[PDB]
Amino acid sequence: MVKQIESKTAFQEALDAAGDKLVVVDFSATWCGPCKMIKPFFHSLSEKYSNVIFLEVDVDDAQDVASEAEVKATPTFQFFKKGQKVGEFSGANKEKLEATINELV
Repeated sequence: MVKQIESKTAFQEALDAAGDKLVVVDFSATWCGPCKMIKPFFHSLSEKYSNVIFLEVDVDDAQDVASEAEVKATPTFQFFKKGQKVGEFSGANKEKLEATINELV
């Protein structure tokens, strides 16, 4: 499914429960409108790819984790694995997520 990150504490334990499988992340903005209409797409992958771990960070409630990756352009997606960043990109191209997932699949 998905997991809402409230701070960096849950972010670390999240990568711990992931183990070694892929772990994508979704940095959106609730206070924002357009950067919010793209959540039914990312969260939809949760049930389409039960073999992948999807997270959900809020640059307003979890601004602590957003400052780590320095996200200055939402929405943004990051590819983490074994707790190591291996890929990432920013852009409201929800369709790109498909070709991207087949990148580090």
